[PDB]
Amino acid sequence: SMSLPPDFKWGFATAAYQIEGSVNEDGRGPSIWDTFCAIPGKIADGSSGAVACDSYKRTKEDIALLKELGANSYRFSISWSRIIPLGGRNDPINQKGIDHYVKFVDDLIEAGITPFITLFHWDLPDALDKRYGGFLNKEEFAADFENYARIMFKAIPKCKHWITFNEPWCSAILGYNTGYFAPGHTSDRSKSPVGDSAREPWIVGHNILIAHARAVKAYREDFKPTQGGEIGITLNGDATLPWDPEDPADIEACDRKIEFAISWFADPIYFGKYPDSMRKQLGDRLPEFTPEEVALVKGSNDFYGMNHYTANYIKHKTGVPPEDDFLGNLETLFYNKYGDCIGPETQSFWLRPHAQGFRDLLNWLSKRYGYPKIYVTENGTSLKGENDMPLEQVLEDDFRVKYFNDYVRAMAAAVAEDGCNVRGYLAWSLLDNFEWAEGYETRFGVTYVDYANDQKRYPKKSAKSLKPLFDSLIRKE
Repeated sequence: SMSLPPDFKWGFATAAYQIEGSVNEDGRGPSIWDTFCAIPGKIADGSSGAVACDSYKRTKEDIALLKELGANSYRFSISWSRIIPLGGRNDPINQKGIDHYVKFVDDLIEAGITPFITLFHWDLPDALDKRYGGFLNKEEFAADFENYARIMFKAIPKCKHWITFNEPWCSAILGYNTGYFAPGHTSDRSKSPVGDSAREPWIVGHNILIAHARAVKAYREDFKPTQGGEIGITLNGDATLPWDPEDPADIEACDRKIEFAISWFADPIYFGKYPDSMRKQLGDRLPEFTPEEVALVKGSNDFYGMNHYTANYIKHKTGVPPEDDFLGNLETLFYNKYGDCIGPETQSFWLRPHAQGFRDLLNWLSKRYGYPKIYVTENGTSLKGENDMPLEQVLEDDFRVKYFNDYVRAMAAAVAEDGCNVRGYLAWSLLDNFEWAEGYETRFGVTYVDYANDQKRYPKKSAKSLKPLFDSLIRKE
């Protein structure tokens, strides 16, 4: 049973650092990612966001493409350091940067496309990291984030869909536990002169919730009454299946894994507390909200922004878990007790298709959080060996066509058959782009970008497939 409501928003998502290029043009300051790509060995292919898809100088083209593929919606991010090159509330503002994005949103609207704007998609202005360690200073980061947020709300009142943060799990665990993503912190001194993998990620997690919540209060109080619209956070998280279906403890751990990865952020936002399972394992390394903070964070999503990619078999561990643990004392696996698989490999080691899991987690999230309105702000796939393929093979991306087919249909059952209130779907990504620590080798685009020929765009077969797919599912009235 599969049918979406008539106002259903769909289209594509990107992020600024990953597509824009023009890293130094029009007054942009460096971000923590510009610094990180400079350190040898951090980016698999020694590359950086320099140039990327040159999208900063190609708005006209990228908009014509969206319209050509039939998208009615488009999610993208604002580079903070184009608006305030040093980032802070007392630093000079870069009006060129504001103007760029205001014009882009007008062009988008002129083309019939609904903008979804992400305020923070990992490109923290470097200066704030150097000054007070960024997310690590709660009151400093919250003030600077709130300042930045308000400038944007004032300048783009036409946007009615705002996301504060993209995937804080990534910023916290990958930034401050493993050091895989900027600013590269971890306890491992062969990788970073600074960091405490056991304590920093939870502090970062905490303070981002605070900054998020300030930004939302600010939106709801000084902008919504006159400009309308909505604001929420975007959480990622993959689905879970028990590694041994007969084992009650694996079955428990399927819930626990989700709690550590998602509810970490979502419980504070719906319930004003962290999940009990996290409190138990982590103790005093998990900060505590003040009453003033509980009231700030709790109720701070107008909608549930959701990113989703894959699933894993979950196998409980016994004992006391290491200080460094963030999973919740369990393993993730792609193969279960009886040799069943999640799915075939992609170009990303962590990513395997499992549409059923998308549906399971939509249900899980809807039950736990009272059937909130959900926007799926990222879903899509890489495809193994895609960077090595001949153009004509790349464009026949049947594997990706199939990912979208199965994942979108599984979502539509989630709505029509299970009653989850999904109101939009944004495919990651419009363009092949800079995939962070893995560089340009990993391609997520529905559009091939020929980096060696002046970033030329070639819609793959996946890109054209979405319109008819959604034509088959969106009700007319």
